[PDB]
Amino acid sequence: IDSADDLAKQTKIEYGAVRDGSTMTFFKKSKISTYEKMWAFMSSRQQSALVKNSDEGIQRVLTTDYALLMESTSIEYVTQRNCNLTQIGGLIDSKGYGVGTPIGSPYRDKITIAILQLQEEGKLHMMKEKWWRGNGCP
Amino acid sequence: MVKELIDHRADLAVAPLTITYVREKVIDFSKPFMTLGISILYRKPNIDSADDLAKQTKIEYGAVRDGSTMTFFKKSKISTYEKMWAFMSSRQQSALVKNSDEGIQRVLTTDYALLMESTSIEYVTQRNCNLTQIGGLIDSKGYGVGTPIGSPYRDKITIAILQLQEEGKLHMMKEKWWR
Repeated sequence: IDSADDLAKQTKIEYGAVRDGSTMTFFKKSKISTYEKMWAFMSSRQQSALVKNSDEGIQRVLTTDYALLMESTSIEYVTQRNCNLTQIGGLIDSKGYGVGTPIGSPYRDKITIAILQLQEEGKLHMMKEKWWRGNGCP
Repeated sequence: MVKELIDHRADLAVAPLTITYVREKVIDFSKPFMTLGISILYRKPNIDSADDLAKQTKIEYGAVRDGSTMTFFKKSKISTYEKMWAFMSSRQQSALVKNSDEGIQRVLTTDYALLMESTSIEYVTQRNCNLTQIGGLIDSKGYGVGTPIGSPYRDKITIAILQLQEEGKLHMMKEKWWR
């Protein structure tokens, strides 16, 4: 099992994500039948396949057979901080994350030029390295 | 090609293009002389139908950018084709290749499948021995050469290529580059 399709070949391992998740947003707004049927499964029994936060979901992952869907960086960090947990499957979907800005906000230009300065100077690589550092796993 | 032919700024567009139902209303196609259809290519580590690949994504697959298979997939009503369409559209188009050579490199490095016209598949098969055409055609559709809509020269071109057709010159013509 290295993606959701062996969890589409068989469905008896209950799976879900965190409530108000962008993932489930994508599941419901996609017209792919496979991810729509994942949406159908997770909606069932009063939508108990959504969890109020990441931490209860990950600790249910430790004991119950819970296939949990989250973003990449958290998975990488938890794997670097725990070798008793190893991710399952590669990248199921790629989406970019931007900076939240009010609609009509006149602050767009200044923050845009500032982040252009950041990307041309490339300290973002340093801050990615600083916190997402790990020690691997044997 | 399509916008140039609609604007009638290019007299001819001899790039090969299949005959589909939706682009017959903007340009004139020539009568098909070679049959074609969508087919799948498999890389070997040295699938049994479209439906089988429709129920798994463990093996990466794609299509050439801006083709007819994508539009066929969106316009179909059975689960296989729309699943193909949505997987093509998802992943932010990363399962698709902008050019055919990108798909070729994908096939060479890892197990990559393409949903494209058959003669490309058997072209790669005849020019690469680590792969072979899988099964037969899934559909059949026309073939033609891009010509301006309502262009009188189109009739003369069709007559000339037909006259080439009875003599069978194009058969051995395609054969000498089938070697």
